[PDB]
Amino acid sequence: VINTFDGVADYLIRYKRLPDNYITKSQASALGWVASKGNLAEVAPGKSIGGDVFSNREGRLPSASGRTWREADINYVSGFRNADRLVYSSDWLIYKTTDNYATFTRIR
Repeated sequence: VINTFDGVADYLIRYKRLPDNYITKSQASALGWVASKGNLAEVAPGKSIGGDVFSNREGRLPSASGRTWREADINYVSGFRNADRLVYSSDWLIYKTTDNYATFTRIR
């Protein structure tokens, strides 16, 4: 499984999509994930949530004409989701957050 900031950031750059262990929130919910029960590893073993559109409503990441962002959970193993995420743009800027979106750090 590829679920680290660097492992994912490089797979993204090379492949232009997430590695195989990721599923959207709609996919996860289709398999039986309920956020409040923290059951993702049980209904989707070895899977992490990622690929959903990230709105950037607070404007914490740089906004550019035609640029959209996506997000992915990093370091997830099981139970409730952690606070680590990879946020990536259509133009391939890649930021990481370790505090559940409070702050970002460019990494690519």
